[PDB]
Order: sequence, then structure tokens, then C-alpha cells
Amino acid sequence: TVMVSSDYYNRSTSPWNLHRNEDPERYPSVIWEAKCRHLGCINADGNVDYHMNSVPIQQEILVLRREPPHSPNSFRLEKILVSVGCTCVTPIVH
Amino acid sequence: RTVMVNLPKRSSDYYNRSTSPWNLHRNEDPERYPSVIWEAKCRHLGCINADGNVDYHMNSVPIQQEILVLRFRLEKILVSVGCTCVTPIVH
Ligand SMILES: c1ccc(CNc2cncc(-c3ccc4[nH]nc(NCCN5CCOCC5)c4c3)c2)cc1
Ligand SMILES: c1ccc(CNc2cncc(-c3ccc4[nH]nc(NCCN5CCOCC5)c4c3)c2)cc1
Repeated sequence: TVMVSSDYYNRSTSPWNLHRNEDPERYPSVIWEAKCRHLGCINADGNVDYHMNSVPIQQEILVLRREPPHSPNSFRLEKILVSVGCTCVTPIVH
Repeated sequence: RTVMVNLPKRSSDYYNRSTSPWNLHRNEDPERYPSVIWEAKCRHLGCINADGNVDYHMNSVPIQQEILVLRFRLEKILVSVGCTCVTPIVH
């Protein structure tokens, strides 16, 4: 108890889409959440190479959820997993 | 406004298996929440081709994420989470 622009998503070889994550009893209110565009990965010709995997990369973030519910003064410190982007990986059996 | 508050990168393998692999640097701080923050650092500037060699005509770039940090004062820092492989703006 304590009192208190980027263009990679569309250029990647593992491009991703971006989603909003709304919750009014939470600070920050909206979080951009990435979603891998492809299963495989874009090759030199710009087609999908299914020999490779687009995989979402995640980050643990702290978030303040209002408690009691819908309270502008009291919050609970939470941890949620948020996909921030996609990388291209070799499958474990390549 | 003053307010009242109640109080994967250790198990993932994409970092060593990516075409834009990355390094991890651990930041321990006792006077912070989170105490521990792993910051990703692109291994190469180029990307890895089929033969495990670096293609310097593609770019490893770090993906950033704004996260909340408590010191109490609530702060926002940018943390590199991993690296993706991008076509340079002129390819
Ligand atoms: C290391 C790492 C990766 C590789 C191979 N991987 C790769 C290499 N070099 C460029 C791209 C690459 C990446 C992203 C793209 N997006 N669009 C691209 N090309 C336009 C396609 N369009 C389709 C629709 O018709 C209009 C044209 C396009 C190309 C991908 C080699 C070595
Ligand atoms: C879409 C996106 C990207 C591409 C090209 N990008 C790529 C494709 N497929 C595998 C790797 C990749 C990634 C990481 C690795 N680490 N080691 C690798 N290969 C070791 C090879 N051996 C060296 C010693 O001689 C025997 C052979 C190795 C390969 C990289 C194509 C299409």
C-alpha cells in the first residue's frame, strides 16, 4: 500500500497488426497490442516463406486496475502480458 | 491527482533463434517496481540469412514498449523488448 509513430510493424519480415485494448478501470486505459500478420515470414520477393515462423514477442507490464471497481482514487497493481511485436524465427525443427 | 495503490523473457527462446537475434541485460533495482527489467539489445545490425550469415542489407531493429514504473512517483520508461528484421526505408 503506497500513495502515488514507429514504422516497423509494416516493414518487418514478420509484419504485425495493431489492436486497441480498452478497460476504463485501468491506467493506462488503452494499450496497443500487436498481432502477427502472417504465419510465415516475408522473403526477398515479398511472398510468405512458410519455412519460417512469425512469432509474437511479449513484455510484462504493470497496470493499475481500480479497486473497488470504478474508483478514481484506489487501484490495484497488476501485471499483464502484452504482445509488442513479432520477430521471425527458425522453427525448432527447421 | 494523487492516488492510492495496493501491492516471458526468462523462458522464451525467440531471442537466440530469430533472424534478428538479441541480447538481454538485467536491471535490478530495489527502489523500483518492477524491481527487475530485462532490456533487449540487438545482436547484429543486419539480419541472418538462410546460411546463418549476416545480411547487412536488412536491419535488426529493437522494438520498444512504454511501461509503467514506480519509484512514490509513477514514471514511464521505454524498454527494448526484442528485435525484428526490417527492410531499410530504401531497399
Ligand atoms: C536476411 C533476412 C531476410 C532475408 C529474406 N527476407 C527479405 C529480404 N529482402 C527483403 C524482404 C522484404 C521484406 C518486407 C517486404 N515487404 N514488401 C516487400 N516487397 C514488395 C512485395 N510486394 C508484394 C505485392 O506486390 C508489390 C510488391 C518486402 C520484401 C525480405 C534475407 C536475409
Ligand atoms: C523469410 C525470412 C528469412 C529468410 C532467411 N533467413 C533465414 C532463413 N532460414 C533460416 C535462418 C537461420 C536463422 C538462424 C540461424 N542460425 N544458424 C543458422 N544456420 C546455420 C547454417 N549452418 C552453418 C554451418 O554450415 C552448415 C549450415 C540459421 C539460419 C535464416 C527467408 C525467408
